[PDB]
Amino acid sequence: SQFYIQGQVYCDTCRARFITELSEFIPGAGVRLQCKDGENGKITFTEVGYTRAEGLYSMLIERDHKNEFCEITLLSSSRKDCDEIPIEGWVKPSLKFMLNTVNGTTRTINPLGFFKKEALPKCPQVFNKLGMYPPNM
Amino acid sequence: VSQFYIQGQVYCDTCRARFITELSEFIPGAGVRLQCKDGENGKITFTEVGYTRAEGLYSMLIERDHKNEFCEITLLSSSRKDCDEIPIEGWVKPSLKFMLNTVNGTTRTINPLGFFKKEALPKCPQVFNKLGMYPPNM
Ligand code: NI
Repeated sequence: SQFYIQGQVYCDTCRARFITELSEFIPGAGVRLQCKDGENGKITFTEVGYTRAEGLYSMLIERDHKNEFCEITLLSSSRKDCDEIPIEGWVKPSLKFMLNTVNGTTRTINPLGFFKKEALPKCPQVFNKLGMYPPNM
Repeated sequence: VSQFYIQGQVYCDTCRARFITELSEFIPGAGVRLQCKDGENGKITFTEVGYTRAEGLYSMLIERDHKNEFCEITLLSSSRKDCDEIPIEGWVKPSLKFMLNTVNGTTRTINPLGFFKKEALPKCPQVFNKLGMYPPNM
């Protein structure tokens, strides 16, 4: 009946703002789940979740907040070399989704990463394996 | 006059992962729309369109001088109908938001944009496990 949402928090090891073979996971990371409504454009509820092993965070949504606009936001990191939240120009990197499932099956959300201060030196090797021009904005 | 170029890449998200993987494939001839703004809610300073050459790489021209302008790059067209779906994040179309402060005669590289291939490919589950991550379904 309820909604099970799963997600992971990685340390963006290479400052790629996505997840590579060099990325590492963060347990004890801060994550905010927030939802809005259509009839008001307003809030509906807010819950804070924390990541366990493999950076997995989990949250159970009762169906009183059924099918509403929801976005996730990074809050805290267990790790000071990876304490920076990468902004995309002028916005915090949200992770928008809408609250729906069938057969009650868990919905796994895309991951979110914290930026490291010093990019690893083996990163040019990684972007080269994915054959992309390394981002430097 | 100044001349400042910002280039990105367009890839076919073969695994429908909303990020680029070892089995992603770039799209040459894809379409990209750039648009800058006075501010977060100001008026647009301009809007240009570029297309991707080899390796899905597109080069955008900034003929002017611009500082602290609110720009974002959006997907426009694909040259491959096997990979033409633009992914949705629940209710917004994705974009590359950045603030423009040009410097003459140089190039800045931004993050890639992906088109969704309708059928994932048969060992995409194995790439997610290479990365130690649970396969997303959003
Ligand atoms: Ni409630």
